[PDB]
Amino acid sequence: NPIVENANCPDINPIVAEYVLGNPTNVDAQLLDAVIFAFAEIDQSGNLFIPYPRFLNQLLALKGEKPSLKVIVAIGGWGAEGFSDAALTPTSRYNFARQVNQMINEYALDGIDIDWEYPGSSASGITSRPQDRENFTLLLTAIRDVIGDDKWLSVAGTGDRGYINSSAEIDKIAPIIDYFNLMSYDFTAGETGPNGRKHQANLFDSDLSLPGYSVDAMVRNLENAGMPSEKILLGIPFYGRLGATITRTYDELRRDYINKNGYEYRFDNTAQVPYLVKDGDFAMSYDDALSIFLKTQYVLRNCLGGVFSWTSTYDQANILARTMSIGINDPEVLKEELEGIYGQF
Amino acid sequence: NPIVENANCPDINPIVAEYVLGNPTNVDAQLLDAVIFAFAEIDQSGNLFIPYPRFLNQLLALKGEKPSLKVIVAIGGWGAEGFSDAALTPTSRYNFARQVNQMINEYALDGIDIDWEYPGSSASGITSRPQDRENFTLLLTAIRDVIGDDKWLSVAGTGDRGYINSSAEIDKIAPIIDYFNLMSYDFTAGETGPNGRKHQANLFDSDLSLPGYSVDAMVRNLENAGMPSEKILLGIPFYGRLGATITRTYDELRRDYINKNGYEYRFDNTAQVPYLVKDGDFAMSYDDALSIFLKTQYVLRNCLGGVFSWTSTYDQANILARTMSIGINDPEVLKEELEGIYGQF
Repeated sequence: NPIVENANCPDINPIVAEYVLGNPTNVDAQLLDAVIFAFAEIDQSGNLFIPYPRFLNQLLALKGEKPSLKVIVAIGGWGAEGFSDAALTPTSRYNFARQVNQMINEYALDGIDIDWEYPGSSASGITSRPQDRENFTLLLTAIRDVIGDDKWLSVAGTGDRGYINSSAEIDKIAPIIDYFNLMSYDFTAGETGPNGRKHQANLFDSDLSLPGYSVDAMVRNLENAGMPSEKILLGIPFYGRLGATITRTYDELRRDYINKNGYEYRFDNTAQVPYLVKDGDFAMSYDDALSIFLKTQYVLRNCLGGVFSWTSTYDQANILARTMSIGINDPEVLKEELEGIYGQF
Repeated sequence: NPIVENANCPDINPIVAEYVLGNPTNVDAQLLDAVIFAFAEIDQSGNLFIPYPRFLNQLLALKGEKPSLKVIVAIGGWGAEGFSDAALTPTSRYNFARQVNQMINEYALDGIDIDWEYPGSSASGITSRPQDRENFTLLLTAIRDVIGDDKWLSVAGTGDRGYINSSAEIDKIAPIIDYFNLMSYDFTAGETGPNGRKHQANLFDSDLSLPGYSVDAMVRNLENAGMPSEKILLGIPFYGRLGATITRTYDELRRDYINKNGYEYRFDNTAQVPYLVKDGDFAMSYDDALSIFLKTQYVLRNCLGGVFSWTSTYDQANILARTMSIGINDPEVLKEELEGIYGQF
């Protein structure tokens, strides 16, 4: 299975990056080719500022022990006003670019990321204009003209149809930027009720994703609209979402959602049985629904007389009993059940 | 994958059973072809008695709504003394058999299960004699002679080498009994320290099982010593074990070990992403180590520029970050990691 450097990408050295929103203390430079400080903002006058500069200086200091680390500033983010005005004229565009190059020289940044969410749309509550889409290309042109070719320029966007037709000229911005930071998450950020309880970052389509929205379709949409594959960065959320309403950090799922009293679920795929670890060590051996499906398979493939448990009294809700009975009597039904529980490669 | 009634077993109608130790209230007759009441015991005089008859009468009453349910009594169990004496002479053997047939007529049982643990061995603290092994066959012969062919007779045993050579004449008892109840569990019941922290019921061998002990090797050992496959019942534990010291009921793992605040882990194998359910409903969408391995695969197979997360601040321990960095830089190492976590069919 595992692909190590595809034999048609001898050139293409794919990079790892994180957006760093807030205190950067727990960033590990050793894992990352690049860090993207979030965020710089635009004030009433169209002037760039950093709300929390100490975080950016702290993050810049990681170049002490890893001088090859790339430090980028992202301007904007959801609800961040100013871009439609900045993009509108040759003057606003020259002024914005000049301030980008000033912030790059001032902080010795490796370059800049633009997070307009989104040109042509007032979904986030910001100003939009029909001309935003063509204007975006001229803004990026104005930034690239000033900062030069030797600095990172990137754009955060989606791969959905609306974005390709109404927000950006993918084929025009492609040769200007170094990367398109595909925000392949938050698929359910605008949904409540039934359509809220779907996947936010499904890699492919299924029953539990929004019709249309999938990572793969966003990568293909961007590729066919003229974005080279090598310039696409695939975005992964380190949070959980359930519709527009609720989000949780991985840290908050790690504490209130997944691992019971620190006991971690493990599987021996040789042995074909589940087990538990806690504090490095092997901690429990039992049978669950999968190892009972596999044992009941063995019964049927090997012409055995049947199966039995020790003992009903240990399984008062008849959860294992059901699995064991279905395993023998209707193994198709139990396989369907476990297709919706056990992660396959 | 899923086998439904192997095309070389048109005859062989494989059965589901449970041992019922203690209060039988939560037995579901609808799941089971047979229930095995545990236990009857042998007193100082060699006389059969039931320590808790009300449980057996309660269990017998399940034949009201399911008259085809088979109700069996198991005599013995771990540490249960008397069998070596009962097996020793033509008199003890006739006397034991007579009392078995009496208990079968008295309770209208469908038959009997013999749980001598184990002939020829004093491991459990019981009496053994070298002659136990040949004597076992004559005891079973004496029971079958009295109860007739129309009653269930079964023997609880293991498939290990010691049991085949020193406890039972598999080829001699085979034609006497209806079933051999393979106790394919407790592999670690006699181990502490390093060799304690292995699997108790591994279906095949691995790094985490005792050298020798596996369900498959016990089924093959019994088959090659002359036990027909159709008479073997495969035993599954509804408890967890860690060496000789600690055991937990499935109910006790369900409460103190596996499902955090009732939140259940589910996987969309189409979508290729994890999610959580609670109270019927879809409850959380996120990315874990598997969906990050799969996303980083997509990056490498599809010649993308790299990957990025939103945001390091949500993953303060760098657990997702590591997975994402290894996913791109050493995908072999991360696959090995997940082979020891994710249950494959």
